[PDB]
Amino acid sequence: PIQAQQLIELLKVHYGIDIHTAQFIQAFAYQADSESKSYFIKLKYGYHDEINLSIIRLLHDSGIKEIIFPIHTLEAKLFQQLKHFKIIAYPFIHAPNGFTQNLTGKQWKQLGKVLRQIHETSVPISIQQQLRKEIYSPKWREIVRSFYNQIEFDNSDDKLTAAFKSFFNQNSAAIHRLVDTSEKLSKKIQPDLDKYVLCHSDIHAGNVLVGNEESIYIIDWDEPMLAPKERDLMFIGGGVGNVWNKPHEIQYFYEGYGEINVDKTILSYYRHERIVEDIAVYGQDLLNQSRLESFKYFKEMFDPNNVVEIAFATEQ
Ligand SMILES: Nc1ncnc2c1ncn2[C@@H]1O[C@H](COP(=O)(O)O)[C@@H](O)[C@H]1O
Ligand code: NI
Repeated sequence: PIQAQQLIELLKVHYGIDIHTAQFIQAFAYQADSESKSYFIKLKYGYHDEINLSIIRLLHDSGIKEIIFPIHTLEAKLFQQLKHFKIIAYPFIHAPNGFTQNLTGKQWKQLGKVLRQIHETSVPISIQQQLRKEIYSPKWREIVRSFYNQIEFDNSDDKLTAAFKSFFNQNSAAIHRLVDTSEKLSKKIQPDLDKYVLCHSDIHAGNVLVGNEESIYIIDWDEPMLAPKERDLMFIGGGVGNVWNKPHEIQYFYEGYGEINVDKTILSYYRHERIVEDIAVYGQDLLNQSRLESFKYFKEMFDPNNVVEIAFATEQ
């Protein structure tokens, strides 16, 4: 939570960079410009998810360009824990995401090609033991069920808490189905750890910086995992963010992927499941500044042509 001069010194110290500016972008981040090059920094409190930087190494090694690589510290490292802590510099990519920038059909093909490399990238048996495995935890559903009961009129509510409690009832049917379906389809999947692949676990329009020309980047590798490829492929046609829902695009994607057979059941299951999770996530939050957003997003999940519909509409 520091300010320019503070940060400006750390970079000059640990990275050797001579930046004159270090704005802040409302774990924190800033756009620290140099005399010639712009950077994107990440200050993260407490040492966490080191189980991320691995994959970036493994991927950069795999020679996948669509992965923004960190900048080296004088110590020749990718970060600057500085006594347990953590700093991460990245060059600055002036580019909007799929929530702003639409992918040209061509670019879609390229997203197909990189998701495939990633899905075909072998994982060091060692690194494989730190990544999480898809076990179909009935956790999430239990968190949403604990909500059926949690809706009662308690004056000690709030203008915002009421609304959610309301809207949730105003859509109880849909939800139970999402839960009950995410429950039934799990009961049709026979875990096959022999097919699990290195999946980016949340690859929606929000995590693809759609640059110019014909260069794109895939980001946020905080929670990569080993699972049925459909874990990622489900986002193609997903509708997350009220985008990536045009069927004519699902084609451009798989043309850069390859037609490797797709288990429509893991695809359906994962589609209801991610919702249940958000409902359980945005949910448990609305029961302090994100509560305003966690409800705006929560409600969009039910708007025309968004994840909830696409989940119930068998368009696979
Ligand atoms: N290297 C970068 N350059 C510019 N913006 C970035 C960079 N990495 C991440 N971002 C921004 O941060 C948002 C969330 O990404 P993440 O910080 O990886 O969760 C993206 O929507 C981008 O707007
Ligand atoms: Ni490189």
